[PDB]
Amino acid sequence: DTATLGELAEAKGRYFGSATDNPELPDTQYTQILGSEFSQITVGNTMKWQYTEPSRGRFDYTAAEEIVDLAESNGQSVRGHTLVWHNQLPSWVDDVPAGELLGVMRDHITHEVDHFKGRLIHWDVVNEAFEEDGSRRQSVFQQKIGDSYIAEAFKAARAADPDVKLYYNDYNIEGIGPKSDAVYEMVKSFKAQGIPIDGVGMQAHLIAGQVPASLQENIRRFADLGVDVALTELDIRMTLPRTAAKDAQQATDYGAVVEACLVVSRCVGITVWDYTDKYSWVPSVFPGQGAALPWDEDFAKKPAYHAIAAALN
Ligand SMILES: [Zn+2]
Ligand SMILES: [Zn+2]
Ligand SMILES: [Zn+2]
Ligand SMILES: [Zn+2]
Ligand SMILES: [Zn+2]
Repeated sequence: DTATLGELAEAKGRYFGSATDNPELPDTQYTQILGSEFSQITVGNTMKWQYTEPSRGRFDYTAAEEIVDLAESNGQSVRGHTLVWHNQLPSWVDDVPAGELLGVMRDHITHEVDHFKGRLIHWDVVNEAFEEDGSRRQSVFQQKIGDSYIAEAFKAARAADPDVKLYYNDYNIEGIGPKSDAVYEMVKSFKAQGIPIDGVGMQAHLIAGQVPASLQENIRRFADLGVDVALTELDIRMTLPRTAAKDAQQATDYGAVVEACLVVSRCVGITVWDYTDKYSWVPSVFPGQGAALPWDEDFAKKPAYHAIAAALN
């Protein structure tokens, strides 16, 4: 047993984990690595609204529970994902009269947070609330509740579970720019108004060869605001097919990302959006792209894995 990524990360006060999904659990080879290589697990889909509250007022934590129990059995911490999001939302939510949505969102949050109280280290309370230019995404929540929905979601979560870290999660906020500035301002605003928020999750869905050079400065400025930071859905996709040069560039990128987190004391950990290309969500969403993870489809460790372990030391 050589030091696993999880072990290397823990030695430096951080976690290194992977997201997973119920359909993958039957794959014995996949689960054996998932349970021994990582120190943290993120529930990839079954904690989302379409699954936990398929019909109004009727909750279902069955699927999510399976993954949480599995993580506990391996002594792995767990991150909840995600409470409020414009995607993967059951159809009844749109039919809720505008004036009732705030109460519905608060209730959804209260039941889910309460059910898992004491079992999760973090909760991605609100996910992808901003557009690339920094303006608010015009989701059903933004449109019918207004700008305060985000703050209300965090207050509802904190009221249901006092100890769990509350995170705001979004993509394309790794580098300093319009989007991250908007998140930065919101966080600063929350701190001043006493709105509860403990961290910022940078999804980090990156492109090989295009890692934001201002990544670490960006992580640092958030840490200086008084919040923790985590890379929550890390993957670095490339245009297929793979080549030694592309794999090498990807390795360099993974190393740079890991190093960046290690230099900022409040960067608590890294989670890859699953760990093997075999189950990566990338191909299905980004036509012609893939090979974004440290393990390939046959579970062989890529140069990326070597770079990650070296960075973790
Ligand atoms: Zn069910
Ligand atoms: Zn259980
Ligand atoms: Zn209720
Ligand atoms: Zn700026
Ligand atoms: Zn291979």
